[PDB]
Amino acid sequence: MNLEKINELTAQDMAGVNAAILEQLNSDVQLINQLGYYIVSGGGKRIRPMIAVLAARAVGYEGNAHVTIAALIEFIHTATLLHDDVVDESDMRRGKATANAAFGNAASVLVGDFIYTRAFQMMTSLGSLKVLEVMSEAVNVIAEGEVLQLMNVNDPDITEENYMRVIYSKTARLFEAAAQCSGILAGCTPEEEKGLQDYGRYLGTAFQLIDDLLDYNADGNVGDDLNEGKPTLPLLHAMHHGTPEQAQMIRTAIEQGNGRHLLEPVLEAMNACGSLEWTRQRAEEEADKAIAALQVLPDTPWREALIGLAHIAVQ
Amino acid sequence: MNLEKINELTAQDMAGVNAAILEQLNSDVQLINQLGYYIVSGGGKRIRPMIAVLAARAVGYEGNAHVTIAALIEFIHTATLLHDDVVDESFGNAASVLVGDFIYTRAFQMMTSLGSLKVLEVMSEAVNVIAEGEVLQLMNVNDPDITEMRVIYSKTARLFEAAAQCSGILAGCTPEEEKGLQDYGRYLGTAFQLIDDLLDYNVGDDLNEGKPTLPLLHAMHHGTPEQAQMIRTAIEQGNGRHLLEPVLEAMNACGSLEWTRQRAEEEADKAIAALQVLPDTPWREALIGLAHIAVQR
Ligand SMILES: CCCCCCCCCCCCCCOc1cccc(O)c1C(=O)O
Repeated sequence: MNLEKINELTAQDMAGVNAAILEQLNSDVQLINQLGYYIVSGGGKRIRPMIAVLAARAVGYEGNAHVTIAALIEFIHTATLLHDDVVDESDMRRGKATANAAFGNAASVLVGDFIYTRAFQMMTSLGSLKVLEVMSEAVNVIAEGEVLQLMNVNDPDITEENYMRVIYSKTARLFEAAAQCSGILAGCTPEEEKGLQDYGRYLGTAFQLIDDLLDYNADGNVGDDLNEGKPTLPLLHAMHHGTPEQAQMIRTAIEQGNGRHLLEPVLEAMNACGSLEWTRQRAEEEADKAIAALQVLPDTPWREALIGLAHIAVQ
Repeated sequence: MNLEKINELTAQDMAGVNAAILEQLNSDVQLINQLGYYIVSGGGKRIRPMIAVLAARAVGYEGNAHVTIAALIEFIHTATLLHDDVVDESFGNAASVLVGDFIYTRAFQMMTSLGSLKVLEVMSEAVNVIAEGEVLQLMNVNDPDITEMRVIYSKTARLFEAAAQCSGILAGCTPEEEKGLQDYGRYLGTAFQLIDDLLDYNVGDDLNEGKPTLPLLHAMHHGTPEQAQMIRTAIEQGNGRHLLEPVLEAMNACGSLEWTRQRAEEEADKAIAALQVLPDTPWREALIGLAHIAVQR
């Protein structure tokens, strides 16, 4: 199932989601509504709400509480962007200016808090304490993960298995929760629930790995990870497999939290070791674990589209 | 029922509150840990959790989930101060944003662990209103206005209101009792913020930023024409830096501080009056005492 056909199957749910997002931008304070509109209409893929919508349909859900959770998921994600952009001091995202470049840091942080607290209101109104517990843990764990990276020294000598552990237990948890809570809301089976949960985790993992490799895929939002010496998978691979010169270069970049001027050198180092392809290969295995976790659910068009999203994510 | 007797009656409860704060705030990052220390060993009289703990007790609660409510309210407060410390071009922005995100999100985890949907409805609405209000205040430095009570309600009162109310709710209190606690928190919160506004002309940021607070507005409406003009243009300019002396002259000569404390006293009486719906206990006596203390600076 290609993107076009996934979009076609999902179109009416996704349009209910678009409506439900725009509905909740209803403050007296216009700055909230305009900054929120600014970011939500900017071309987002809305893959997290897409996964939620699909999962509920994949386990037979007939109502439209799933549109609601998809919308609030896109709100959580939106709030995490607005904060990421302020933290990472970014001026551009997706071709154009960021919320903080356009409106400033304070409004960015504060409209993000509004947006997060609204999603938590939307979630409460669905009346599942279980979903609230799962979702509110996933967000706190992501925020904890950000404070760790900030306040500490990146360990260049992290094991690969411990790197994946960070993704499984923290960075992908929104993807995990998007699928799982949708399942829980549809009264799904415990087997089905664990299936969607593992699919979300694995797809988000695959997605995180591809995003990281794509950050180095230049010549067409490229190079930011190496500029701040961020210890991602492809960069660490080149450090372990490159020449001790390349290694030591990539090492000082991670130790400084600064790899400015280093892009082309690291590209050549990566290209020699096959680091990008090897990351694309690690990602494929994640996509297959996601696809395999779904086999516990009925064979449906919605299941095909989830399987389709996983293949698409790993190009 | 003075401050020290209120502290001793609320002591065992506050020990649980303090432990829950340190429990939820031990991290592998030291900034977070030190924060917990500064909260529990903080300088102030922490009336927010004290109200949360007393509101429950005063409606028959014998459990210990009101300790979680107390803790999470103080988390909400703390995280909102952290996000206020974020600035634009002209403990950095990154750490204020992220540590405040960690704390706010943990507060939501703690709310939801109590297992009440009613509490979560109310607590999630109050925090949304607060966040909305911070953004209003932002729009207000960009376009000042000399109105009139809606800012302080969102900035301060709403969270006192939710703290009293949800504690009531969590003890399965009567709807009458819920309303009395809820109003008690709203009126005490309002009185608290009015007292705080008046104490700022005594560290002094409100005037530096040309913030239209109650004492400054009163002086603009009752002061001589020159004082009126001076104040109006500091508010609309967003800058009263160095004007303290002539503003204080204006406030003293037409009674702006005293009039503000009096209006705070009025709100505190209302808080007390909402509480007469509850049973007569030492817990209610202590709630009543907090309202008096809040409005004697
Ligand atoms: C009042 C409560 C407000 C709480 C706000 C909740 C959000 C937690 C705060 C941490 C934000 C971290 C962003 C997660 O990473 C991303 C996510 C998505 C896209 C991205 O590019 C990124 C990225 O790492 O660059």
